[PDB]
Amino acid sequence: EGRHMQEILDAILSGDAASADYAALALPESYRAVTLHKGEERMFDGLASRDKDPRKSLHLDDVPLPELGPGEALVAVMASSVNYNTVWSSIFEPVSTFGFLERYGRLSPLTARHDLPYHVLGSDLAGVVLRTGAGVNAWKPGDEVVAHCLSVELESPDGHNDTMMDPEQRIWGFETNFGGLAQLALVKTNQLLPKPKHLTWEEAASPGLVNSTAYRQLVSRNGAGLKQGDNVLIWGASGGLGSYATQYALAGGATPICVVSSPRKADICRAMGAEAIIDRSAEGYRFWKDEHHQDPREWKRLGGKIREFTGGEDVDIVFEHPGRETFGASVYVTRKGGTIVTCASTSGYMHQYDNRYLWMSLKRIVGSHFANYREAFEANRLVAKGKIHPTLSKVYALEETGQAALDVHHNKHQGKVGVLCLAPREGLGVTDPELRSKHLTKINAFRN
Amino acid sequence: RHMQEILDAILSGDAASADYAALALPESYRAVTLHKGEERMFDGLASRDKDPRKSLHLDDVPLPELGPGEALVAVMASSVNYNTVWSSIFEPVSTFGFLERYGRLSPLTARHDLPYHVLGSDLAGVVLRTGAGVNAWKPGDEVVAHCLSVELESPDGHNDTMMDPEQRIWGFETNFGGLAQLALVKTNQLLPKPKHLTWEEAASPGLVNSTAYRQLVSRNGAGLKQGDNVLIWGASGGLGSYATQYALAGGATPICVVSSPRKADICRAMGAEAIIDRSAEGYRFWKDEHHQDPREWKRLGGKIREFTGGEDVDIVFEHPGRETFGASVYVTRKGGTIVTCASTSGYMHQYDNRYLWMSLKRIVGSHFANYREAFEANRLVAKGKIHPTLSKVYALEETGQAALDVHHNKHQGKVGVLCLAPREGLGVTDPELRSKHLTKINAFR
Amino acid sequence: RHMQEILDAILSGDAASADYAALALPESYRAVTLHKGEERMFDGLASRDKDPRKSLHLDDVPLPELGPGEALVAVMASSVNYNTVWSSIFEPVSTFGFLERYGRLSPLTARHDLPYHVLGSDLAGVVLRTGAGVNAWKPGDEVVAHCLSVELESPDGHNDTMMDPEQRIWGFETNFGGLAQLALVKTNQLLPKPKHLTWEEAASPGLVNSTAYRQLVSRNGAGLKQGDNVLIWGASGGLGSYATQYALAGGATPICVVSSPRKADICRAMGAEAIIDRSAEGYRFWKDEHHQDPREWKRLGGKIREFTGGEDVDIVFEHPGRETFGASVYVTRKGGTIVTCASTSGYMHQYDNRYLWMSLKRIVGSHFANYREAFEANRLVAKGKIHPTLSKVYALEETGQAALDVHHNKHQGKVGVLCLAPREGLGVTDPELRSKHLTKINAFRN
Amino acid sequence: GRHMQEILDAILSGDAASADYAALALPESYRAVTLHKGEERMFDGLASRDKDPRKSLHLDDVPLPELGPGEALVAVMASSVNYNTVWSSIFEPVSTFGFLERYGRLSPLTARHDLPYHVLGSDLAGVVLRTGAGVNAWKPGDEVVAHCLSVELESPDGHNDTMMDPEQRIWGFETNFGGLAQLALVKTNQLLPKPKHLTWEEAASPGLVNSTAYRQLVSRNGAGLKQGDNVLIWGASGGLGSYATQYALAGGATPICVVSSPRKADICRAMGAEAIIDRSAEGYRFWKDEHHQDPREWKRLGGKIREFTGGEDVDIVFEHPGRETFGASVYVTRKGGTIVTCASTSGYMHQYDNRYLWMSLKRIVGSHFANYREAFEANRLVAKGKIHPTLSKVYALEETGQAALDVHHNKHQGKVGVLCLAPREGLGVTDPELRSKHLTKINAFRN
Ligand SMILES: CCCC(=O)SCCNC(=O)CCNC(=O)[C@H](O)C(C)(C)COP(=O)(O)OP(=O)(O)OC[C@@H]1O[C@@H](n2cnc3c(N)ncnc32)[C@@H](O)[C@H]1OP(=O)(O)O
Ligand SMILES: NC(=O)C1=CN([C@@H]2O[C@@H](COP(=O)(O)OP(=O)(O)OC[C@H]3O[C@@H](n4cnc5c(N)ncnc54)[C@H](OP(=O)(O)O)[C@@H]3O)[C@@H](O)[C@H]2O)C=CC1
Ligand SMILES: NC(=O)c1ccc[n+]([C@@H]2O[C@@H](COP(=O)([O-])OP(=O)(O)OC[C@@H]3O[C@@H](n4cnc5c(N)ncnc54)[C@@H](OP(=O)(O)O)[C@H]3O)[C@H](O)[C@@H]2O)c1
Ligand SMILES: NC(=O)c1ccc[n+]([C@@H]2O[C@@H](COP(=O)([O-])OP(=O)(O)OC[C@H]3O[C@@H](n4cnc5c(N)ncnc54)[C@H](OP(=O)(O)O)[C@@H]3O)[C@H](O)[C@@H]2O)c1
Ligand SMILES: NC(=O)c1ccc[n+]([C@@H]2O[C@H](COP(=O)([O-])OP(=O)(O)OC[C@H]3O[C@@H](n4cnc5c(N)ncnc54)[C@@H](OP(=O)(O)O)[C@@H]3O)[C@@H](O)[C@H]2O)c1
Ligand SMILES: CCn1cnc2c(N)ncnc21
Repeated sequence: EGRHMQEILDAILSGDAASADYAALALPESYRAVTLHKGEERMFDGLASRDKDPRKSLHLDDVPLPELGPGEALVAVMASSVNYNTVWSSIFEPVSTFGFLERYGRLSPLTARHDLPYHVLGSDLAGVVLRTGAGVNAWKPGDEVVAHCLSVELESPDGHNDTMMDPEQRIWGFETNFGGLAQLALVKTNQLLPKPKHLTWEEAASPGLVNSTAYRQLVSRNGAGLKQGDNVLIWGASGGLGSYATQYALAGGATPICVVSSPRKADICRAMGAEAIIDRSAEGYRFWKDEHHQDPREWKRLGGKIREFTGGEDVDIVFEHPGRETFGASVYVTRKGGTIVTCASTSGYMHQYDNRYLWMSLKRIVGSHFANYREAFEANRLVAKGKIHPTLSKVYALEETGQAALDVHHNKHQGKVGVLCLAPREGLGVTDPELRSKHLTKINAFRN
Repeated sequence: RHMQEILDAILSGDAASADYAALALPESYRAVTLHKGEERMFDGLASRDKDPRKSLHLDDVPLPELGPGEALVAVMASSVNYNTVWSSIFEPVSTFGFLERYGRLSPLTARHDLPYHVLGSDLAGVVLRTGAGVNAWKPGDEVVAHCLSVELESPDGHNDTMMDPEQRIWGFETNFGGLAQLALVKTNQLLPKPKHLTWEEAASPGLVNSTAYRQLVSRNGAGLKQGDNVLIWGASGGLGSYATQYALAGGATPICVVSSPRKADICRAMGAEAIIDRSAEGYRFWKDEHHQDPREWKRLGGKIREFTGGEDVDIVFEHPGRETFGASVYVTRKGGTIVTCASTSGYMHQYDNRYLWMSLKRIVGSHFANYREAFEANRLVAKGKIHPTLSKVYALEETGQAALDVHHNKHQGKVGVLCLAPREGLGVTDPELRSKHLTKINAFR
Repeated sequence: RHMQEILDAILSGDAASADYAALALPESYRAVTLHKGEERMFDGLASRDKDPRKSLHLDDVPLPELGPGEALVAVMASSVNYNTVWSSIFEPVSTFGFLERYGRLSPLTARHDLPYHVLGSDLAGVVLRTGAGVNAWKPGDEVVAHCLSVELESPDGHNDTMMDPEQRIWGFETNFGGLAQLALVKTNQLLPKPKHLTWEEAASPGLVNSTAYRQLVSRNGAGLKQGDNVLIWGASGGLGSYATQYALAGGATPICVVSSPRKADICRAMGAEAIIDRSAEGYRFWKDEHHQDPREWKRLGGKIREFTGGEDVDIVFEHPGRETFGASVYVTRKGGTIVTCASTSGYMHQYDNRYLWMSLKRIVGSHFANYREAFEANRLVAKGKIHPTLSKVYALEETGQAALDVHHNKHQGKVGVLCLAPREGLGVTDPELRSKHLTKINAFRN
Repeated sequence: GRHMQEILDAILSGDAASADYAALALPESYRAVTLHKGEERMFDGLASRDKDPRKSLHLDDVPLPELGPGEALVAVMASSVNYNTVWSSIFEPVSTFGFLERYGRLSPLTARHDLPYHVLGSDLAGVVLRTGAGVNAWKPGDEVVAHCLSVELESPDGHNDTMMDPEQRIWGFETNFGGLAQLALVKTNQLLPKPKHLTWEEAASPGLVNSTAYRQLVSRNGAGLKQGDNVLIWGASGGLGSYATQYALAGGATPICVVSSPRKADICRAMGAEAIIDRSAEGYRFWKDEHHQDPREWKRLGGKIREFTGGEDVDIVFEHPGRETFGASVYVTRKGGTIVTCASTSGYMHQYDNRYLWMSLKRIVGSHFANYREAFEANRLVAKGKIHPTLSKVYALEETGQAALDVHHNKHQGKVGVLCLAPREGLGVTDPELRSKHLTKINAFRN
């Protein structure tokens, strides 16, 4: 385990270590981390994406601690989660992350710390601050934290009216090194948020990435600007993003039309409170009739199915992310004047759509990407208030991150797949038991 | 003759509203018409070989009955645009089909269901009579027209009438259009005539001007602000020419795209300086029928950066569609907007969504303009910030030739038509403002 | 009576459109009216002592001529609104000035310029006739009506009809209002009657619910989002009874202000938890007639923070005006919004602009709702997501006392008025949906 | 000082490379205009107008501060004296040392600013000499001006618009090492590129008033101006109003300029405006007494505006005078229009008739200063030659006290600049063609 690392974990588990105790703990010289290796980035060349196996490319390595810099924190990570970006990274698609690290390392000697022949992955965490760098006053050793994954330098003026517009804006653990699928992580302190006290470590680590994105994409004025009464088509409603978009639609007074591909996922949507659920596999939609042409009759068939649930109304908003396969239909079925908001292209990023439906019906396609610190704060605030709930289905140990990534790669999962890092077992970290007890049924709605 | 006395009063310049209210209406007026019986005369031909001179008739027609909230206008000039051309060759379908269907609705809509169709979706002229409830307009008022008519019985359009589900283009999906000596319009289509322009100039900006205004200037489109860089496709064409003028008048920089040196010269006459000739540059955005070439998106992006000092455009003014749309999405600045109101080259758009979401761009659909936007666009013409783009004017009897000229893209700017006006150059009552702007007013001649 | 035959047709429940078209129109109808010769009758009185019972008359009036784009409606029920009170005490100015100005536009608007004013800005009922150009509505249609009157001849209103320069409020700046057996409206005022509600229930939301929707929910007002904290003045009155519902159903947190424990109980019945009784707290925002007390602003702000865990509200839902408006601006969060549609306590607002500009706040003026917003607000009632808030119902002949109730702030929720309806409880045609929501529907009942 | 002279020689030569600046030895002191902590009570009992900045401002040699992460050391060629600088120099509303001391408790880095002297100045134009750790976008030799807003952004509040940050500092006012000195220390996210067609002192002039007017009038966080709009602009030849007038014209809108003298009206015409109201000549009396306004005077203003607009009411009112004018501002605004306010010069207790606000769906939008993106865009429009500086008079660094007195007593119609390292006026232009095109408007406020 390592003596210094074990002493850090014992401090956390004791429950009554003070900030000065964490400050006095000796730092280990290495930590265990899930990594990619630069020499292997071509190992899947010529394969179909589905045949690329994250278990072959993900390694469990001992890596040295990076040097702590200004505005940063070293964090002892109790738990993290698998995200799709973890899957993209592990199959080197659409491009290898080592290209991101190389470009990032050119900015300054500080960013050059990230340009290494291994890539520590992971874009969520829940844990405890161990150290803070120069200029940090809002966070201190011992603070229980979750982290959002926005990395912004904010030297350029572009990001000072919404930090997502920073030209050097990046995603921590994907376009930067020292991610959260490890025993320790390095983050900017303007990634830190207070851990929800009613959640376990693994529950608390599970919402950060997808919940923040869903909030900006659906709730905020920088995305679709949902209002009560809206009809919202939610693709992938029982996956990572969808498990929060569906909660936002319902808690916001809108009507979600949830799309899933199994009756088990349909049951979860009903457990969340949704009533209008479409099983795209039962319906057998074939939006593309061959490699280059779509089928407008299948767009219309989806549109008619939506109208069955809404009493003849077309959706005000489409919550997109599947990309090429569904995007033509998404644009077609949207109400006149409505919005398709997209943050991803899982099935393929070369989108095709019929612009007659977009311009003649005054629709818009809004590109959305993660969330600024304020939006991340607001999304985590709603979790802390028990208004939005974690969606954990299954938890793996850190050593099993390859199988966890394979689960998501092959769409075998529901909700979020969590990963224990330093936490020795599930169930630890709750310090608000009465709030937990109030919401326990919903907290566990995605569990196997 | 009653029509001649109307024309004499207009030409005198000093007739009063009561004088117009006292003039006796003619029993018929001269109009450019389609005939119901001929709607198949072009069957089998390619579109380019359909000759509007064969289908367009110069007839004497009776006056429609004036309804509530309508105006009878004495028309001094009008215009020929692509809509007029398509109707004149019965494309995509005969206009009589909609006139008949909608004419089943009520005795009011049935007025338009006739065996002839008076075409024309622009006018500049003088109000003669107004229907019941009209408050804003009276005989003698000098007017141009916004061609979009809405009934607004649905709530959908009451926060922006472009969301109304039942729009009609006057002179296309209605009868009694502007290519005639008289016309019938709703009073909430009327706009004040710019005083520094001639009749035919005032009738010219019309729908492409208000469409460009909504798409580029208004908050329902791109919401231009001074300092913005704007890529403007087809910058000497209809939409692009007004877009270029709006960019300059708003304190922004147009990056104008055209396909010939003559068109570049016209952009300079409008006041632009950053001009890209897409054919001289040889852009091949598509490699074959199914795959684009991102190296060519980037080559365009690098050329844009030559004019802007390294900056990428805040706004792309789109309308070519499939050929250009992938490049438009690529070159747009992080957080920027691609606004689109047409897809000339093809409506099946393909683009790389990684650039759109990773750089938080948006594609905003826009269509025509609501009446407030049409008013603001015409008001910027009236202020002398935006100028008409006439190349050539025909007499009413020659409307067939005017339509063929548009059909075969014979002029760089717009084609006007004199209706009652006996010659070009009449109707200016602000000679001081006109003198200031004469060179730009004539930039397309 | 031709009127009795119309009512019997409605009460039968199975008359067809053709039957309504064949019914003879009566030559007069009963109407609550003001009289032009009386607009000075309250000279020298304090507003409180002006009595709506003295100024409101029950008259037989002739039917107006039906014009293009209009509908003659048989009115089963209506409601009292505060503009009914304002009208009846001729404050801040006489409505006859509005009618005189309106009548100058055209011979059609001149129909409204009469020596009597038929009041009422809500209705639920049945269409009898439609004018020229009307295809979306026909006789026999069961309707409620919003009170926006827009002519839409000017370009100004074609990107949001509230900006029409000739925009008016039906029954307040126009004649032939809904507190009568018949009413004349534009057909673009008509919305489908919620089928699970009685006539009086269906007449009660229209005006205040539409306004609260534009003011709080829509992008033309405050643009509420879930997680917001919202200060709601008058939370158990007409506007507040809908604003509180929109806050809760939209996922936000209302801080409800009321002035009695009885009203606090209603707020809790609606689902609110953070309730401030301004009478129990004894706020005195004004030291005297010209100066406010920033210590009292701060005391309100501190009380709000007790409910929100130290957070200041994102939105203030204003309408009390002078008395509260300085506090509303002070307590709002940095970057937040004060949205106002009224000034009940006085329209000369005073506030400290340092708090507005240095904290980048905004004051958004809001007025009624365009047709799309009114449609959306009625849609949420029809879907059973927003509920009527009727507390008491009066017969048409007692409209004077109904208005006095509101004038003196003795009511809660909405006070309804029966017009043609001979009693309460009629008009439900969706009993299954009604039973699902009946407990909430009755939350305001005495 | 030899090292300081070598730095100035490099700048004046015009062709020093970045590596040349990196190799220049730093001086161990620099000349600076300072306040002294022990003198903060020297004006007690006096009326503000009689407090003399020439008595409180010192010309001192001071040591260089330690350069921290994300900071730059700048060789200052020119600076400015604004109202903020004047207030500091007379210890109003309180002594600036109070904040420097409290904030200096936070950390060793904030404590660098807690000193017995305070180097003032919230504008600069100059050349980057050194950059601290992590800096990417700036290097030695870069020609810069500064945005004076300093934010640490540890709170999430300001990450959708940094003006919502709860803990801003105005550099040179709530920080030390200001611009009225030969050297200055700023955060690199205060730096902006110097407009090449302007002199050092001209480039330092637009500063905060220009970017505040930009946010208030042009940006979507303020009034969101569009071409064709009619804009009522109070105080149109003053600081805020002069830039607002230029933004209105540059954006294709019509400014209706309000001033109080014929000489001020001439300046508005020099800027390119035509619609000008002299509020003193018209004799507006919006307030009848201390407590009641005169709506007939609101209407008289409204009628005068209509004379210039062909009968239209303004889409936007650019407010900042406050109590005296704010009732009229709300009344005359068009239905659906916006009153934007960023100050209350005449009094912050605003009174207005809310019937006009809600019945015509108007709004009052508070704006304050500018975030760094808005400051970049405002300076960019100066660099494009759309917006011009408004300098009236320039003093040498040694005369900064008299410069501050001139501003304190409103001696000039435009701005007062200060030469720091620059040995004379007129240096630093590297785009003479663009300057020639705009020379007349550039000098509109001389002298
Ligand atoms: C749905 C439930 C609703 C509720 O329950 S909400 C609570 C109940 N409701 C209330 O409490 C409010 C009741 N209503 C009122 O209090 C009054 O109507 C008030 C105060 C709103 C306006 O009062 P006005 O004085 O009538 O308005 P104003 O504009 O002064 O009109 C006369 C015009 O002054 C001129 N003029 C205008 N602007 C300008 C300008 N910028 N420059 C120059 N001249 C200007 C002319 O245009 C002139 O026209 P003319 O030359 O005469 O043709
Ligand atoms: N918080 C901060 O850090 C700062 C705040 N400020 C504030 O913003 C300022 C305004 O900016 P600025 O433009 O640079 O100041 P200026 O002195 O340069 O311009 C103001 C000109 O407002 C006009 N004005 C003043 N008082 C009245 C009135 N009662 N009625 C109508 N017009 C009036 C005058 O113009 P005219 O007589 O010609 O009509 C005045 O010359 C302040 O007055 C100040 O309160 C300034 C600096 C820093
Ligand atoms: N829905 C309606 O009722 C209606 C009515 C009129 C028009 N429209 C539509 O909107 C029209 C555009 O309006 P418009 O008046 O501006 O037409 P226009 O005057 O003919 O100019 C538009 C052309 O766009 C450019 N262009 C065309 N094809 C291009 C391509 N493949 N790649 C790059 N640029 C291309 C420009 O040319 P260069 O770069 O070659 O110089 C310009 O000629 C569409 O053509 C379409 O007809 C619709
Ligand atoms: N512009 C529009 O479209 C529109 C639409 C509807 C109404 N309105 C207007 O808003 C009105 C209120 O309308 P409403 O229908 O809701 O009337 P309402 O039923 O009487 O409700 C108002 C509530 O405000 C509170 N209140 C009254 N005076 C107050 C004061 N001085 N300070 C604090 N709170 C006070 C009372 O609540 P508590 O005593 O319990 O605190 C009362 O329940 C205005 O006067 C007006 O007519 C405007
Ligand atoms: N830009 C950002 O900030 C951001 C943030 C998070 C995620 N993302 C991206 O967004 C994508 C989804 O992320 P996630 O965490 O939600 O992953 P996820 O847990 O796997 O959920 C995706 C869901 O999409 C559906 N789906 C998958 N392929 C589909 C297809 N071809 N057609 C229709 N539906 C399909 C759902 O399944 P069923 O219909 O089968 O039930 C699946 O549960 C990923 O590409 C990820 O990289 C982007
Ligand atoms: C052709 C009719 N039609 C138009 N839009 C749709 C739709 N979304 N869904 C189904 N049918 C439709």
